[PDB]
Amino acid sequence: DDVRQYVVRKPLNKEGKKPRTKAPKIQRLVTPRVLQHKRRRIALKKQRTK
RNA sequence: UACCUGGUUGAUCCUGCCAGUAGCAUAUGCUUGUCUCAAAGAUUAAGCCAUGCAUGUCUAAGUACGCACGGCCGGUACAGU
Repeated sequence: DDVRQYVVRKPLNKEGKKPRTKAPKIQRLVTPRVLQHKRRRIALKKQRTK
């Protein structure tokens, strides 16, 4: 399942500005950037053996 | 700049020390217009200390749900300060 969309949201209300909602940055999500760092980590091992 | 002078006797020649003469660095007295440098609670007590200051620190790159401030609307991890 997708871990996004199920994340809890916090509503903001005050007399001045418009309503808003907040949610946190997610800390173990395995995005494409995490996978890209894992690929270079093993490309450096191959270069040293050559 | 490798230098001496007064003082023992009625007078002389010596020994020998006292006093004078020049510099240096601590205190102290009288006196003082301009201008460039600049030592300064070591000496006695490593004695006793009111008050203030004398050591802090963030980048594109460890952790941002602070309505704290904010955008054109939306969290697509999640904007931005």
